[PDB]
Amino acid sequence: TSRTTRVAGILRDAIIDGTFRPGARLSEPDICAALDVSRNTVREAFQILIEDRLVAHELNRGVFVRVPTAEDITELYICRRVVECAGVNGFDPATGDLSRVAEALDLADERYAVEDWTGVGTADIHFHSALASLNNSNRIDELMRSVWNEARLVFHVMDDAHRFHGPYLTRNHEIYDALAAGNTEAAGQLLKTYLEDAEAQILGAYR
Repeated sequence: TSRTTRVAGILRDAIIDGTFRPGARLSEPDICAALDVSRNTVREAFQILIEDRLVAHELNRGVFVRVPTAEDITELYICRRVVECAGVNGFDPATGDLSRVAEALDLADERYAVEDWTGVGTADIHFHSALASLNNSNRIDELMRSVWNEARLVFHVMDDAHRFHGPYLTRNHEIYDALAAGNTEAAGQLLKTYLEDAEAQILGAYR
């Protein structure tokens, strides 16, 4: 379970960062050979990635990084609206902490400065995850893990990264600017039009 957890993390991080592309096959012998772990170690890591909703087993073809359908994307936006709007709308200026929201934005700004378009989508997910965490539930947090996973894959299937991300990064600052002014209600409306924009835009271009 610990050689496993660590093999699964290497693989998961490569899917997050787009090194394994949506649709790419994960080869058990190539992996086992390169990492020097056993087949079981690699098969258990695949199980973990399957539950994370990053990869899917094909019958006699092996394991492939997922490509989320239009329906998967609508399902993800319902989850994000529910949980991020709650986190924003329920935020308590007089007590809540915005530092991780702010760190995700500093990080996005940095990726953008270096033209790392992929890293900018990644940081956009950290920011929206930070807003879901404003709910202060570990449970909401563990559960949204596979939503953020799949939200990343959708961004890789897009391959429109440069043009897609910058106008959402600017709107992220505006959401964060309103929360930090203590205007959670305005923040929350800004975020709802955002999620709705983002969905309709991804669907408009989708496959």
